[PDB]
Amino acid sequence: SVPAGAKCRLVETLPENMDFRSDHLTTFECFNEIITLAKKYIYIASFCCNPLSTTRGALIFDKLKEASEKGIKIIVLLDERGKRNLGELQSHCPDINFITVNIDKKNNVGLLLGCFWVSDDERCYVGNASFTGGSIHTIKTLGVYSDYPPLATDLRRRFDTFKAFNSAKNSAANLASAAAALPVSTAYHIKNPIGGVFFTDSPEHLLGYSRDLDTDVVIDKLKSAKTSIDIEHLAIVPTTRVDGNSYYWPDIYNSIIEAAINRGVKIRLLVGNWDKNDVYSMATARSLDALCVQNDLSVKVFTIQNNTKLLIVDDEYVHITSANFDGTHYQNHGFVSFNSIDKQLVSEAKKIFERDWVSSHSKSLKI
Amino acid sequence: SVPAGAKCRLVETLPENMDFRSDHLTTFECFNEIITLAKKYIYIASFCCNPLSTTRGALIFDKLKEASEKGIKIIVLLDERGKRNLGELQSHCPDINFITVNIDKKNNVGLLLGCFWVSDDERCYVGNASFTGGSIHTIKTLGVYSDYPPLATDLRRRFDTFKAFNSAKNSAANLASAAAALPVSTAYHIKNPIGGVFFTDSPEHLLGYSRDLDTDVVIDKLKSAKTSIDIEHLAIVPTTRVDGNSYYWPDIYNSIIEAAINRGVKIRLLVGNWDKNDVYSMATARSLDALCVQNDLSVKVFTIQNNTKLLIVDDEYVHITSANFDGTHYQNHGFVSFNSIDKQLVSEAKKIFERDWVSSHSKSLKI
Ligand SMILES: Cc1cc(C(=O)NNC(=O)c2ccncc2)ccc1Cl
Repeated sequence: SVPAGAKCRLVETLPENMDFRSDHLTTFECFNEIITLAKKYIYIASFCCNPLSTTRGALIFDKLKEASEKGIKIIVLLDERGKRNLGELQSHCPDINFITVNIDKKNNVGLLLGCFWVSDDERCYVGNASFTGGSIHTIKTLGVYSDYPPLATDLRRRFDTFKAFNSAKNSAANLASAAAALPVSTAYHIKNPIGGVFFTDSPEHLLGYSRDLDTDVVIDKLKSAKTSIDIEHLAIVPTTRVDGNSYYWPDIYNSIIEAAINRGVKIRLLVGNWDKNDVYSMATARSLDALCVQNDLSVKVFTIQNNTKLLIVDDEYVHITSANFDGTHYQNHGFVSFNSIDKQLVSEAKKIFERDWVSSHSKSLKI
Repeated sequence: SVPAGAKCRLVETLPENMDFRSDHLTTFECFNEIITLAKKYIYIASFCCNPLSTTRGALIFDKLKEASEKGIKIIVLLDERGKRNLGELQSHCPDINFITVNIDKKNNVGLLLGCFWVSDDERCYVGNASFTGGSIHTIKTLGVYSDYPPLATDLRRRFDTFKAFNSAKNSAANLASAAAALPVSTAYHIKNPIGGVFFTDSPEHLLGYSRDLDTDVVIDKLKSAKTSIDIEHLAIVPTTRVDGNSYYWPDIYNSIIEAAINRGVKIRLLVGNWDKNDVYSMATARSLDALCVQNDLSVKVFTIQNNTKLLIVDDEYVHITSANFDGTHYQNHGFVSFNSIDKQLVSEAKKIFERDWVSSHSKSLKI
């Protein structure tokens, strides 16, 4: 028999200067446990790589260095735009294989936002705590850890898909025929979850035929809401800025508004503060300001460094990712997202969101 | 050979108290010409019917009374909600057959917004000038008249489709089998226009299999814009209020924003003023206010009674209707809409929109 929740437990980074308290696992302890119990390999994937920025990050980097010295195959995937600290990394860990990934060389827009660890096809972590010192010590982060071998292997498959886009030599990022020969596989999705847990993936041109797009899954879970929608992301402006041009993408925006006005769903949005000079952010703010007073909608803003990307639907579905709900991310960036329906795990996630909502760092929206 | 523009000419109602001037045909003269040249029948369809409110409307009603007395079959279709003045109408014209229409008895939401005349399968008018004294004398209106027999017959087919929904006795508004036996036909659509002119129809459950939905046509013409979008409607709030519940429908709203931000289309919106107590209208206003200053978008408001529903795309497509661009109308109401691509007719429509844009009644948007 399979376990309920797939042996998944919540992990988060709560700095000392912040009032966030919980009995759950910390990202520091999580990475320590992943490295200690490692016997075959440790695969890590994120955007940037700079663990030495804080103390705990340096400690994790030292433990990983010891693991690589003992014979463990360490492979670290980071986007080619986080290539600044690369010369700093290889100088400290010559046995760790660092690989620059460019998942989109057609237009140079897609970015690698894996932000997950997998070890021995037995242990795994997935969240918004990248392999940096801030995401481990000073930046509040959220994610999930599991010692369930099948889930860890299904995440290792995503790591395999992402590794093939290395820049050096012909690979899936250079040749079309070699990229077409990528066994893009998945063992569990929304049509066949394991222990009430599955992985969604992004972007669309990297799914193959089996994997499920995170965009469609999130939009469906938002359109199928009946009771409550609780979102803690950075910002939900329907317009991003790619290069020097504004890009309009209101899919999640309009789905949430459809939930709020037509279906009257109690929605609470905890987002990061915005620049007063950005007219798009101010337009979004004053648009939601007239909707909070008309329908059952609440909005709070935070100013702290928080990478948390949490979605909770009807106290029955939970969705934790490393990408933010916007156009650029769900249209070009490549990432993996944890989705669960286990009532216990969703209840713990609801507890975390309730703690964050009434936190002192969550001031009410004022315009 | 077929004529260019399908013998169509612009018709409009410009009151004396307003500064609108044009050499085009007036709605009063248009109805006079339709009634005078009538030899077989005169079919009229609108929402409400109250011509005696003004002088010119009473004159048109008297001419129609004379036509009915001479033996012309006069049938007037009005929605069952405009049934107040019914006893006033039949008392003055006993020979005119007035019919109450309820196109939606399932939920009692759909309303008859035909707003067109057809005579002898030879002459026809279609616009936003209903069969009322205001739409002929005191309310600025817009529409098109044509003495082209095929176009008039294709509009008479729409009149036939709408007539079958009479309330008294079993008909297309009472029985399902009798409604299924409605020869819902059309001779021209966007895939086979005549002289660069075609009719779009609404709602979706009244199209059959041949007619084209006005919603899809308008959304496609807005998404396929490259140069300019000029809209003169009442309001473009993505939220209406049906009964005592708000209904969110941002399809046209989001298509226009997609045209403005992503494609940078120069868009000028001439809409009617809104209530300061309506939070949805204020939200829409302050949303567009931050977009006019960022992209090439301009907004002006008018306070006069104007039923004009004009859309102009790239100085190549023109769309004149009686319904307003919103959710309730294009989701439940039943109407017919004129669409043309003839460069001469679209140029005249652009002239009319330019005259209205710089008019004194068009004050710049201020918040
Ligand atoms: C491009 C953009 C578009 C919007 C937008 O679409 N605002 N519109 C409403 O918020 C609304 C108004 C009335 N009814 C329902 C919703 C907001 C911000 C931004 Cl940057």
